[PDB]
Amino acid sequence: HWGYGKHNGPEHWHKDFPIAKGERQSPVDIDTHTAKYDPSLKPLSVSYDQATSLRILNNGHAFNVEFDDSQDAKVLKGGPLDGTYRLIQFHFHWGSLDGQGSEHTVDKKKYAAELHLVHWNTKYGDFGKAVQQPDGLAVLGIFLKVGSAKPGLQKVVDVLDSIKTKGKSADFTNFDPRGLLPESLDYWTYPGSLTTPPLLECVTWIVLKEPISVSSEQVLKFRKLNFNGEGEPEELMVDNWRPAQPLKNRQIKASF
Ligand SMILES: CN1CCN(NC(=S)Nc2ccc(S(N)(=O)=O)cc2)CC1
Ligand SMILES: [Zn+2]
Repeated sequence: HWGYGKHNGPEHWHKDFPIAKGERQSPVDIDTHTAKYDPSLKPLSVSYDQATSLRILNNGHAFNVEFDDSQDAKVLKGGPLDGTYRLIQFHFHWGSLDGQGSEHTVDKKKYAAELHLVHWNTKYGDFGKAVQQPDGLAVLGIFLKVGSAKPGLQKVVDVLDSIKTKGKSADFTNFDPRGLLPESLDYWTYPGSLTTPPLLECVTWIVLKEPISVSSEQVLKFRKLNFNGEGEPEELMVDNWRPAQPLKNRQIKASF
């Protein structure tokens, strides 16, 4: 029954998921002065023109926008990656206040939220097989700061009303994730894990340096969601982020 509360929060996860104290856990603080430019990095390729979203789901921890990954279309390639990774879902982590909410930090700076675009390595054939491989997943992480609105986000926030509580879902077709991307594809990369149980160490992290801006009004709508199911006492879905974990035997590489 893991969550983000006092009694079932990140400091508790290791009891059911001992890999919480592993060698390549996420997220991490990104120390910009220690990160090193890596010339071996190839150009990053974010090809989302043919993406087909299907649904949005409140899963009791976040909301996921799910994509039809039955065929190759929305893919991530290049950068640190070998091969082709298919987009399967995106979600956010966000805070109770604008000064916290991201998982990754940049010289210990917390952003108001963090977008995760989750992709799996098609050479393993299905997502389930991919999450048993050390190079199974690639997650493209994008910070959110509060300022001007992000027009490409508004459709997301406009449907949240209909998936307030855990287990609720709504149709969510024809959403274009290209509208969530910043101008620059400059990134940091390192090997890590899922940031929620079961914390599997299968992820290549690609974290963009340029945040996107969203409005106070847009993030306020995220904070009106519920962790709980329908009819249950309200627990606002806020602070669903895991803090920075030990870097251990890793180096963060910069694309720039
Ligand atoms: C048990 N089962 C394992 C598979 N899981 N599916 C997904 S897509 N999990 C997932 C969890 C966290 C991240 S994050 N936050 O690292 O991007 C990205 C993906 C669902 C639950
Ligand atoms: Zn995430």
